[PDB]
Amino acid sequence: AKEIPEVLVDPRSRRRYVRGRFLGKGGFAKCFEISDADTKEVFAGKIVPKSLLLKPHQREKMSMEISIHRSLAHQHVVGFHGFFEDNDFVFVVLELCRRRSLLELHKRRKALTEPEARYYLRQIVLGCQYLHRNRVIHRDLKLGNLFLNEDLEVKIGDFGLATKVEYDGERKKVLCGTPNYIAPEVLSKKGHSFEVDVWSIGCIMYTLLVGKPPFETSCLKETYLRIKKNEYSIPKHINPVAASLIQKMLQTDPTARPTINELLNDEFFTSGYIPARLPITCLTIPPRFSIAPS
Ligand SMILES: Nc1ncnc2c1ncn2[C@@H]1O[C@H](COP(=O)(O)OP(=O)(O)NP(=O)(O)O)[C@@H](O)[C@H]1O
Ligand SMILES: [Zn+2]
Repeated sequence: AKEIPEVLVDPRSRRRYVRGRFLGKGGFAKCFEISDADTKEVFAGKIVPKSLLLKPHQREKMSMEISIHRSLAHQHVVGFHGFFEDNDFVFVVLELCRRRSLLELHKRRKALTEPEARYYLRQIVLGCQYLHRNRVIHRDLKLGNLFLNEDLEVKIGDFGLATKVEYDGERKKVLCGTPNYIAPEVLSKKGHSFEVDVWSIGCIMYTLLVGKPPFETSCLKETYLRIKKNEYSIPKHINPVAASLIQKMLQTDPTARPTINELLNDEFFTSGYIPARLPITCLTIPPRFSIAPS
């Protein structure tokens, strides 16, 4: 393995990025804080070694991911600030999300308060609404792909399984990769579109409110069996408005699911308290949303 430069240089822009603290790893990419040596502005740098891009198919996926991600601009989508390469690495410059993802929140907090779930799910639906309006299916919406900035605002990231719908009614027959919250129409290879993202948000809603994923077993294939059969149950302590929206979203028939555009008009959002912001304490301590201090 070749060792990553301590300074990243974009020859076309002229900008220079000092490699700061290591943020984490996934598939091909190591992620670091990187600072523009001029402006001192700090970004997430995703660094992919070309030594793992030897096959054209893997190169085509990376270039498709960049093509999709670079064209997106929205408050609840990870900002794409640029990309460049040398002989050994592809460098992608992203909006730094300093508070990790909803996966690290989930591991610490398990089941969230209903208003927290409402707050996060609104932002996820808003981001995904932007994607679907722009004919992008994410196809891997999960807690680990839902990044949190310093103000605990949701940023949808990782367009590694994302695809452009090219014409009305196009059904994708190929999903090269394994999504976490995989839709039944993908498992049964019956062809799929935008509705797989609504299924995924259904699973995310269930996990945030319940404190565990809806179809979890010890075997991934036993899990796929349960998804096929629609074999989940909502605990009885879940409020029936929440329970009802989960049920609408987690239907086997993708035509029966609400579209991304129907979701925010649901009773779960309109008839419930949505906080305008969450304090940092919500990373570790359940909020009470008290009317005043004591
Ligand atoms: N904008 C960002 N801000 C902060 N950390 C980030 C950011 N983008 C990526 N990371 C971190 O780097 C990891 C890998 O990047 P990611 O975009 O998730 O691609 P991946 O390699 O496909 N991983 P995965 O999401 O697990 O499938 C993430 O899980 C985070 O730990
Ligand atoms: Zn493939």
